[PDB]
Amino acid sequence: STGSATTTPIDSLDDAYITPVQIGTPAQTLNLDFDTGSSDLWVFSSETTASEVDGQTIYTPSKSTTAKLLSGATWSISYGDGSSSSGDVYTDTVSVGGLTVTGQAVESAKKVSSSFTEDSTIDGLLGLAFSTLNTVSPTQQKTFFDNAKASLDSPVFTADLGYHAPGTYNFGFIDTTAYTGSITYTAVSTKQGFWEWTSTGYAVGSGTFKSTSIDGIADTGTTLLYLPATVVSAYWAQVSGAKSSSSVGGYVFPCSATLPSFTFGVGSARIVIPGDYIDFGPISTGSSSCFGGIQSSAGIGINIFGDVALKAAFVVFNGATTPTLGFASK
Repeated sequence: STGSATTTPIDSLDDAYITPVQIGTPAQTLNLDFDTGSSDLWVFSSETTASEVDGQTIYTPSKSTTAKLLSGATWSISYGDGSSSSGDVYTDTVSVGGLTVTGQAVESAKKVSSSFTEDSTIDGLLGLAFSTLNTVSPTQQKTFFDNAKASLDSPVFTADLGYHAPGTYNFGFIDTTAYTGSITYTAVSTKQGFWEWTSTGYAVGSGTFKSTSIDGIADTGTTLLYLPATVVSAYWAQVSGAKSSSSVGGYVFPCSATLPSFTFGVGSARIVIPGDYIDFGPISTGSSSCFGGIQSSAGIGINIFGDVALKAAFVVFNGATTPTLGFASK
């Protein structure tokens, strides 16, 4: 089997991407944030505290003839940005782009943090990291990909995120028309539960490539590119007027700037992030100070190849017995 679904930016800045997912019988379609940095499929629901729902589409398990309460199971997750959610668990039929899993754990939110409430466009998350990170207790549950994998034509999914445009998540096949050149594969460590890999270095604009190992995670659920302070300082030094602002919470730059590109290494290959991808717009409405898309990972404890990096590539998440990651230009 295979599946193919379009993923759409939630706003004009590509702050996140949502992908329609069918849950239950008859189908209830929710727009979920596909997150290769986490491993829970959770949704706003009929059980979510009423005051914490503001415009989201909810899953109502009582209206699904295939929903079953997973007795005694609860979940609770806290993300790196400080957001959180928790609740109980159903199993139900879940389909993405024509690919169907029966008996998928659907984690129904009883509580969500304010940041989720305040964003009407995201109805929940669909985790695509390794199932070892799944928070369901007392019986850990598998991701949608983990459940689908044996049925897939090939044990892979691909992320093809658009810049200011829709893109695609495919399951079970590699669309050879969706990238240019060849796909370069690189080793993955699953020891922290992430798609963790080591970049071979970077360049800023037209500058020379610096060969240096940068361990980090391929994370579709993080908006920006978080890298070591040395690397980030080297990038922003090429932008007149750019500075790190403790009050704003990162590097900002004059909105009048034309940003340089940023290149990262994948083995001997190179992925170029155009300068425009690094502009996240005014820090507040009407401001001429703009927020940068490359930020320091110092204090996070891990480097994160988020959407800013991934959207510059066609990315293969290879879930073979020894997982790997592939990157191609596009």
